[PDB]
Amino acid sequence: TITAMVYGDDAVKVQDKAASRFNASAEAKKANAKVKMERIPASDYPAKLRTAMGSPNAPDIFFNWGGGSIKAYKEAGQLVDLTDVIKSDEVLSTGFLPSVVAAGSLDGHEYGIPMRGMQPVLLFYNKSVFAEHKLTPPTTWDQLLDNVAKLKKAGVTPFALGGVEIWPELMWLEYLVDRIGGPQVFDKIRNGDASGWGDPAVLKAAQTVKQLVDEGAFGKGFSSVSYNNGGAPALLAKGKAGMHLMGSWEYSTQLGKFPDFAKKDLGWCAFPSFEGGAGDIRNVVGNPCNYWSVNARTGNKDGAIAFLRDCASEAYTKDLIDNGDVPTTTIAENMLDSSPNPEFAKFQYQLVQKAPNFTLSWDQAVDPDWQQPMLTEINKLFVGKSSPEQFVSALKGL
Amino acid sequence: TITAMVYGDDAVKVQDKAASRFNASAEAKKANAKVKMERIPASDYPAKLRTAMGSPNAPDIFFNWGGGSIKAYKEAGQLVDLTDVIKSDEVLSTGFLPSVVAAGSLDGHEYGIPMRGMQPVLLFYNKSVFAEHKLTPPTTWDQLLDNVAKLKKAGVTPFALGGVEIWPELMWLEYLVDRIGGPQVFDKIRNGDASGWGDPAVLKAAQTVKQLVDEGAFGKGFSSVSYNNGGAPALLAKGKAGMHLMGSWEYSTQLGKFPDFAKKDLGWCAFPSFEGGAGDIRNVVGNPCNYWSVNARTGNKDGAIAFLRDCASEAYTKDLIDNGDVPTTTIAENMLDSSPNPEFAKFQYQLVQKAPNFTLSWDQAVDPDWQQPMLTEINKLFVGKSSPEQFVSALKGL
Ligand SMILES: O[C@@H]1[C@@H](O)[C@H](O[C@@H]2CO[C@@H](O)[C@H](O)[C@H]2O)OC[C@H]1O
Ligand SMILES: O[C@@H]1[C@@H](O)[C@H](O[C@@H]2CO[C@@H](O)[C@H](O)[C@H]2O)OC[C@H]1O
Repeated sequence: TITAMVYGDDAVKVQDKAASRFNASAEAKKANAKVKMERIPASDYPAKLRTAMGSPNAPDIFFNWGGGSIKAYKEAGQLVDLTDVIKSDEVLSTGFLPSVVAAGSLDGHEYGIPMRGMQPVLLFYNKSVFAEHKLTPPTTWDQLLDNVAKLKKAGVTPFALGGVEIWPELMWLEYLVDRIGGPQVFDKIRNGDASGWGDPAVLKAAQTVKQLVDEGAFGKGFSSVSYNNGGAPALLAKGKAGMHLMGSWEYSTQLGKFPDFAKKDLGWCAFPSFEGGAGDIRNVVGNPCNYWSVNARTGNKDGAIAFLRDCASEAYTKDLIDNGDVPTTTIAENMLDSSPNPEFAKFQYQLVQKAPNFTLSWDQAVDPDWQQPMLTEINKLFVGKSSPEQFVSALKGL
Repeated sequence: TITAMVYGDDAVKVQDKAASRFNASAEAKKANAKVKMERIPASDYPAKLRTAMGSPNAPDIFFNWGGGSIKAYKEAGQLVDLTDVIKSDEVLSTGFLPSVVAAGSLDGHEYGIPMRGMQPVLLFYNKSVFAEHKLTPPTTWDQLLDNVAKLKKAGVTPFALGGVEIWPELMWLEYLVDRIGGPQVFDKIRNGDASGWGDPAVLKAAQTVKQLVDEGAFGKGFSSVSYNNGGAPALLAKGKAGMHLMGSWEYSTQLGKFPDFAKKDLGWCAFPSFEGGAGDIRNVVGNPCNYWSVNARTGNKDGAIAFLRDCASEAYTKDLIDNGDVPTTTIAENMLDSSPNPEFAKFQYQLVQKAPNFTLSWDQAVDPDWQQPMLTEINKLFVGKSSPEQFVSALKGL
């Protein structure tokens, strides 16, 4: 039994389908192995995984985002270096976009096999709401503000926001810092320099966020709305909100929970430009993918590799596409017209392919011991407990 | 039953004696436990420990230096947080100097039990050589360079130096940066800002090292001379070198290897002051102690804790003292009269108690993913492959 610890949101249905398919397979018989999904709820996944990895019953494979989400496990000797496994296995070697495999590497060694869709953060919107108020998707920050003022007036919350998890608030900072100051601002911080939080682009992003909040862009009480229980996506699908800045898994989430809305009334656009900003507007922030990594303590390394091969298969790729995701397998590009929404799938594939920079979600990119302290300070910014200068000063002390 | 992975230099005799004592004690049968030392050679200890921690046979407790030597294991969920264990257990609670327990801590949580001596780096010297050439230990850098010239004139290598391991070279940089720029210089770097390598004090120290190498202060073969096999201590004991900059375990090393020399002819002094420097001249660098940490996977935590209480005992304290170490147990200071050299033991105790700052060895203090590449660059500086400027630029690139 290969245990696979996985992030248990609605998307886990794809991995459930894969465990079933693999378990019934001849490659499985061959390695005398079955996979068992250990589903861990989204809301406390990083802590639960850490506890499990220190336990006698640590998972044989586990779900991650690369970067800071594996750096400690790797430094602690807990991971199998997959570089040679991937190189010598024909299916693994040619199975994924090389850029996505690189995003699951550390120090030039590959530690992840891609296992969900590419996940850039996009601006989604309700096309009904817009049509009713003669709004158009904003190509600039000033137009985004115009849209906020009109929705406010019309009694519609401009943006849905899952304040509870705090990382949905972080998304605003991520795009703002990149648009304003380009990718080198966060690169410096991610590499460990806390002084880097002193960059003027960070302060400008933090002030811009405060203005949005103070001026009602997220309404009142977003700090009590959750993304993970479906609350924030439902605000959008019911036309209680006009827009929603979210990882591209939002489309899948909408399709499964509100299919009528997702089919007819869900729109999308890139995060807008910001006047005077130095960042290339083609840059994206989010998650290049999610990855399986393999525990160095595992007793059936070959069984686990066998299951990992399935991640490159036509059947796995089709299951992702049918879910609303755009997979990172080499065969996916040629299969996008099979998507529930081929225009969206194609918009999303090319947005990522054209991006000069793809910045990993900050709470997954920073060193693990910064992840929570950082989200704590972001929440204090959003609820107005910290001024933008206090926010900067707190982070400089990490 | 409890495996203990330990750094296997000559000092490991004290831990073998502890295992013998514990395994024969009533406390060990009470806790249903025995301990087995898994001795790992000094030269590749951090790598072998990392491989073992990722193995199905990971040790129940293991030797470390605190700081970066545990940061990854802690972040990876591999350690028991000892804070409450320590607080609840009378013997552990009052058994150690609180400053030493703090230096086994991360993020305010205690992960280490002290288990060797306090280990400031000191300048040792051969008193027979110094008497023959009418030298006195240097209190300033100018006196040190006068001593360098006179010892060269006498045909004696001025400093023994174990170039092979590289960290004995690092000691020179550590005290030179601290004396020149103060502890703030390395604090900046340790906390993860690689641009901190650009501080003028780093370049000045690197320049200073180069000058020492170029003028023959370490003679010509030092890159092939080992500390861990005894080669560097032997050069001092035999009077082939006049001085040796080393962690205070050098006293114990000498007493074990060259007892007549250690009894009669070994001198010690603090690292000298430095003209033009800004660092507090009392500051020290080295290891506050070594620690046991406990694997979060351990099946018999109570057996492990019973062995850890021995580290606070009078017997373990006396075994350290008799070895030539100065223990960090609360019972130790009034027992230093039992030391093979009470004068030195007291000197060392006071030097550490008076130091405004005690910087952890850099290769143990920095994040584990910087440790070997930093040592690689220190080596290139000492053997002349990198100029001071190239050394600074390479380290900036970490
Ligand atoms: O920390 C945050 C992650 O929790 C978030 O994770 C994504 C949530 O949706 C799942 O369907 C995706 O697989 C998963 O990657 O990404 C944002 C990050 O800030
Ligand atoms: O990385 C280096 C360590 O290997 C060195 O460790 C000391 C060696 O002597 C042993 O007797 C001590 O217990 C141990 O701490 O410390 C210096 C550091 O740079």
